[PDB]
Amino acid sequence: DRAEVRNIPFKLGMYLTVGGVVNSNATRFSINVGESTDSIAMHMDHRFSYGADQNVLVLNSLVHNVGWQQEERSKKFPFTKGDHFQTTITFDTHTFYIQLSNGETVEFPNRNKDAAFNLIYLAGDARLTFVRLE
Amino acid sequence: DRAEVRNIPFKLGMYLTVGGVVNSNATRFSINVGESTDSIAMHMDHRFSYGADQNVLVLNSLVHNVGWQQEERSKKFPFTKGDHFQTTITFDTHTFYIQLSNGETVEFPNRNKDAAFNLIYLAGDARLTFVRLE
Ligand SMILES: OC[C@H]1O[C@@H](O[C@H]2[C@H](O)[C@@H](O)[C@H](O)O[C@@H]2CO)[C@H](O)[C@@H](O)[C@H]1O
Ligand SMILES: OC[C@H]1O[C@@H](O[C@H]2[C@H](O)[C@@H](O)[C@H](O)O[C@@H]2CO)[C@H](O)[C@@H](O)[C@H]1O
Repeated sequence: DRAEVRNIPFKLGMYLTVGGVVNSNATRFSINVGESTDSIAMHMDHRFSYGADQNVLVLNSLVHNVGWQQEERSKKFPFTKGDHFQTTITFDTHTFYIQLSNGETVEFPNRNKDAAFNLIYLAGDARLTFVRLE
Repeated sequence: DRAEVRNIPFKLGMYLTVGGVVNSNATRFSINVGESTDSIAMHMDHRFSYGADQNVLVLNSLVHNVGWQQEERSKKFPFTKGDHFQTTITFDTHTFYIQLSNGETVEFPNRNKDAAFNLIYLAGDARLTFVRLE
């Protein structure tokens, strides 16, 4: 089903590194950090072709029983279908710090000021091959 | 609920390191590698007090809709309630190689000759604090 790391707290000051492979013919895949599939503090969607979006990163938060908040977009897109990627995430109470495979970074606000997350998962057209959370 | 890493394949030649903390007043906790909570290729139970078992490791496999197979027991028990532990596991098609916090090792047969596992989880009276699967 989806690839997930559950109930191993991702706390302030820890680093999460995930590696994986994008499917050949991928439309989009996302990495999600939050509490559940309906409560996501940092959604990072990688869009190869989705609606009018082609080769863009879209970041947002999802509030339980409320929905998606304000999207932030980045044009940094070092991803190729069929190829590996590696992403590292850390955060403090104000900011998620994301580092992409090529060393470029994206920052996204920690909107709820959360200090720990109990669910990390990947969804969509990719698979994970390794994880370090420490 | 339980701490789990799901659908990030633990394959032949990868290493899994988990760290955690044993509950004060723990009865037992286990680390489990398999396919589901009813299909476990390597169950490693840490028994502080369970029936007549006190400070013993018990290893076994669980077959779906069939049950527990032949138990193997070890007397190596460098664990203290309320304290941290660290365990590393690797395997080939014949053997699971487990290394405990103090450097001692335990080996347990890979009874189904499996080459990849899609579920790693901890159950019982402990919690996980970090994981590396690579
Ligand atoms: O914001 C993340 C969220 O986006 C949804 O798609 C949006 C799309 O980004 C936007 O440009 C359009 O106007 O509305 C769509 C629907 O809200 C995705 O459907 C969702 O999965 C998230 O990725
Ligand atoms: O073998 C692992 C399995 O053990 C069960 O407990 C056993 C116990 O080890 C044995 O000495 C006794 O005779 O029978 C019990 C029931 O089969 C646990 O209940 C189970 O959770 C596993 O840990």
